[PDB]
Amino acid sequence: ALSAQQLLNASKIDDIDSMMGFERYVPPQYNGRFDAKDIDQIPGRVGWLTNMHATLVSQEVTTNQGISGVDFYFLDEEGGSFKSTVVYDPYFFIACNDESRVNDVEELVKKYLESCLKSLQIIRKEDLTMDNHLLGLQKTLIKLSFVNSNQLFEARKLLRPILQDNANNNVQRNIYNVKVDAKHLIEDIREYDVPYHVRVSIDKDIRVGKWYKVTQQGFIEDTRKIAFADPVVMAFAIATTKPPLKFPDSAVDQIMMISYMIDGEGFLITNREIISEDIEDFEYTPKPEYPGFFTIFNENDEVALLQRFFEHIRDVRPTVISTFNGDFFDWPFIHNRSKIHGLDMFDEIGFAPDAEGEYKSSYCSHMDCFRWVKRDSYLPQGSQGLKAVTQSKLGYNPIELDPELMTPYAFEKPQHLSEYSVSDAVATYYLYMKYVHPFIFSLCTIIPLNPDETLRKGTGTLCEMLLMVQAYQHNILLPNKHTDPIERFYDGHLLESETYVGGHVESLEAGVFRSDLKNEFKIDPSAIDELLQELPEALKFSVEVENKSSVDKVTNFEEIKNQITQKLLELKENNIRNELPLIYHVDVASMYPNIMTTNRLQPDSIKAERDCASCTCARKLKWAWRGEFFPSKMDEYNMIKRALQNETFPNKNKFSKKKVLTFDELSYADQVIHIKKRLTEYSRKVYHRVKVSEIVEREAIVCQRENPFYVDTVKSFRDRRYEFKGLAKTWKGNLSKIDPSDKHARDEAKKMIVLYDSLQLAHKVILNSFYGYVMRKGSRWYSMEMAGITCLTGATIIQMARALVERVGRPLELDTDGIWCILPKSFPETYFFTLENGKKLYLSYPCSMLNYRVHQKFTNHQYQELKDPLNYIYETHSENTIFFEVDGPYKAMILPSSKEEGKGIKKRYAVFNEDGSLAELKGFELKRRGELQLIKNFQSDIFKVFLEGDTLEGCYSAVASVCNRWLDVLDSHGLMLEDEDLVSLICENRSMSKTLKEYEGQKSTSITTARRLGDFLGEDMVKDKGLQCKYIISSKPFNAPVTERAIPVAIFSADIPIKRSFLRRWTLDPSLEDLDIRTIIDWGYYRERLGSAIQKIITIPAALQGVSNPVPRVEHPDWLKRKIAT
DNA sequence: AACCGCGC
DNA sequence: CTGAACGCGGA
Ligand SMILES: Nc1ncnc2c1ncn2[C@H]1C[C@H](O)[C@@H](COP(=O)(O)OP(=O)(O)OP(=O)(O)O)O1
Ligand SMILES: [Cl-]
Ligand SMILES: [Cl-]
Ligand SMILES: [Mg+2]
Ligand SMILES: [Zn+2]
Repeated sequence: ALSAQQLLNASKIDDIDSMMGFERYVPPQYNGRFDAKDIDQIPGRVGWLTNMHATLVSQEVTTNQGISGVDFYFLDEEGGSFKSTVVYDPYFFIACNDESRVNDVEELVKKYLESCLKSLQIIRKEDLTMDNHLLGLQKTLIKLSFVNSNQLFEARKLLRPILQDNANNNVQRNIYNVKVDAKHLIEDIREYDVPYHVRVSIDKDIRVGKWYKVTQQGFIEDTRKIAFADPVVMAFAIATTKPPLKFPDSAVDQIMMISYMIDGEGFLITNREIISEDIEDFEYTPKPEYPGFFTIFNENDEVALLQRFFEHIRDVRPTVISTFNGDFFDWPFIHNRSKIHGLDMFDEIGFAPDAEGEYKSSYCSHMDCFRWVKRDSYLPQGSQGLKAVTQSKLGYNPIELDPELMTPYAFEKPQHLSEYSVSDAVATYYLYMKYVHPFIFSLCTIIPLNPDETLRKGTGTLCEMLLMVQAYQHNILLPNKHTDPIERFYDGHLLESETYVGGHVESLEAGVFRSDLKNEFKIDPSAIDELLQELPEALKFSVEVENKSSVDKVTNFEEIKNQITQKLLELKENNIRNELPLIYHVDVASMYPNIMTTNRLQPDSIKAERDCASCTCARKLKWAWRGEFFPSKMDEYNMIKRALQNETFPNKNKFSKKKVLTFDELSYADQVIHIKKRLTEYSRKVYHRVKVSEIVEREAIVCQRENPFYVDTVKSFRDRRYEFKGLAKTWKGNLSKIDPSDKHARDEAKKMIVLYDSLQLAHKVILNSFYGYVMRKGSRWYSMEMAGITCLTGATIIQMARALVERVGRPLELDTDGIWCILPKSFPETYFFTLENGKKLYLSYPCSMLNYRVHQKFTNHQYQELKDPLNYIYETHSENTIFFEVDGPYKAMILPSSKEEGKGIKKRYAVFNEDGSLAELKGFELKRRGELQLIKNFQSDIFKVFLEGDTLEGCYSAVASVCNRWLDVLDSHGLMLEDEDLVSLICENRSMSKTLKEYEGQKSTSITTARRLGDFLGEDMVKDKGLQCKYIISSKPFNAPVTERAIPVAIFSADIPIKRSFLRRWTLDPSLEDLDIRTIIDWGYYRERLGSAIQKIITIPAALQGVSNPVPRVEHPDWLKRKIAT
């Protein structure tokens, strides 16, 4: 029935595909031996696999219904392309609670599912919840196969009610009786929701990005070919008209240009109803690497521009089309204008919106670079615009044009608009080719998804897909998706939430620290004595564990060891010192993954007294659980329920004629939501607050012999990441090694650094998601304990490192697995052991001294591993892959202080390299999206000025002067400033993550700005999420809270009568005549925001370093004034 | 004082 | 259709 309609869609997709160069190839019959080694004899066709999609195909011993399979899209060795199809029966499993009667379940379902089922068979998989699975005992399952996905789904609909009824109702008849019936032996269904395209990719072991010979026997991987083929790649950007101060609307606005690149050649299509002259061919090439020669197609009108776009696409047959935010802007705009002119985009080029509203084709991936930017670039959201991505990643400054000017320029400056247009397409193309393409296509060679999907899935889902492969290949039955309990209780209280204590963070010092200014150190001599004692084993560890060598082959072991001993002896004698610091950072390499692999942590290894039989074997580890719960007691929970049972509720389901519901008729979940809300208020009143928070120390057993498929998946991804982390580092060394002796065109090395950095960090987030995965909603491998255990072990490790550094130096800031500190310049630093072959091994003593201790204290001596699987013989050993590494030493580090007494600021600092360049800027407003622009421009001026002066006081003086420049701008009420520049500086921009409707009963500057934009510029302004609310704070109304005084800066570009009516409303001043921004602004508000910044970054830290207020126009808070009396 | 949205 | 900790300024 629906079968026959899906067959019609397939057949339409087949026509699109043949038009774009993908005819279905069916390889020749070959009765011989499907053999993989003589691949070159066997009949068939070799191809680079570039895409795949589920489909439904006809026969050409079933009926008049379609067969599920997957179309795979290939590029051939000869410059052509084709597709070929694999068919496979979808399947899922039934599990039983009584093995002895598996035959009765089988007989029952053969019949119960007669209308949908293709076949059935008894199979066995490893079940990691089952006793004696480690001695080879397997779980027996019924595998149910189907002709297609529709039939699979009917099986699920027939079976779900049985499983419901089984868990839901007690059927008593003869109370004096209870040969049980078949239904109740079905305990569950398993692997029932694995998406079909994935199921095929996993079971057949096929991946996009690899080369296959297609044969009658199936796809044969060509392991000899690894280099990718070269798809035809197109990138495009559109430019549209729009009204002043509003957003483009595709119902009325028109497309004026489409710029694009195809394999490095530019095209610009122009709409001459709008663009007021024929644009000529021109070059925009921002680096020799990025050529852009553009050819022009001046079309008479909009429809022609569209027809020219589609026809060109049909001409070149791109198999990647890339955009920047094309799923949300470009594509839908193109689709809606196409429809207005009676064109069918799907018929013209095979693109349509999918169920997510995203634009997809069969034959061509839509690689929206913005998705890679948000997921994988590691850029702050403040730098995720094309402009900022272009500077960061391609290393040049693209053309910029104010959005308000694009429509007018069509008429007035059509050449300038076209230069902007083509700049977009250039940035987009090369961003795609250099960053997105290699990453996504390479990820596809290991993740069982197509490029579109691989670009867009969450990193947690990516992890899931990796783990599923590993589980499937080791024959491990997948757990079903976890579902959170609707309500949990602790000590009779309902929990609002529960979690575990995470990373450990500390602010220890504020101030300016610089390699040419001296600091006071107080060395604990008993620390030096421990170091001296450990020294022989610590250097041996460096040689043999950190460098994988043997002291045996070391020439100068004793020399190095004397040299260190002397520096330490000196520190021990003369332990009160005043000298120049070494500014170091030490940080554990991939911290949580290594804690996990060291301790053999994975969800299936967490045993709760059952049932390793028995769980030497058990490794007990601590975590810290933290609950937040209502004060109310059970008895008062029960009270609130019956008060809700007297109430009426609206039917949320819109499909139904019934719109009043009793409490009992709502689902468990919704019942609880209402309970929670009523319990919030009852608690305040009686108690008197919402949450009570409590931390409880806990313990869990981690079995050291459990099947290690999960942790092995993490180790393997970790090694994949280290390769790129290593390359990043190797290139950094070369650019300083000898390759930095100007002049050179390396340049290439710097390009390398940026690339491998991006690649090791794109790997970092997926790697770390293997940790987060165990807490994800719907995780197949859920374990709060595993996650808790990981974090507490890391907190203990990093406090141990802090306790040492603090005895020999001064730690400044600490976060999770990293410590910024200063050490005396006399502290022993870097050496190189000489090998017999003459080679040298690097030693950073600050790092090795910590790592030696980490290995004494945090090694897992209980790690087991199958040494002989046929016999199940285990071997035990000692594991530890946790290592600090060192970066630095640096020229300076500047840490801010809080406005509150005795409190620091975590997660904000600035660090500078020896060469004077900025090495790190963390957390500050400058980096964050949105934020008051004046504060960003301030911070952007001040940090580098900490490198000036010869004394600490001179350094604070140089920065005072910049503070006084900025204070003059505000004391002068902006007068010394252009009016455009003023609006720009005073503006605060904040994203609303949802739409204005969903914020009801909340207040904030964004909400008020959005509402007023709505009233003034129309409801279209606020129908979408992600609105940028740009506003200023007004002096009036006096006595109103700040959120009532956000004015959208857009109002200052409205016609004068409009502006007037609104500023009057918004300030509650009927008779206002003065409309100058300068009289509207609340200067005291801005002076207080700037004052704050000056306190945290400059004056209060100055005070803590015993420097007297270098910026007197900003007064210390009282506590600090008071502090300074004697 | 305790909460909320956004952004290692 | 990954996690927790934190800074800021808004009863
Ligand atoms: N995105 C994340 N998701 C979950 N956990 C994270 C994430 N980012 C950081 N963490 C946790 C796990 C990390 O191991 C730990 C330390 O972070 P960090 O030192 O930045 O990275 P790392 O130790 O994993 O890599 P690196 O090798 O570069 O130091 O904090
Ligand atoms: Cl971030
Ligand atoms: Cl975020
Ligand atoms: Mg780290
Ligand atoms: Zn065990």
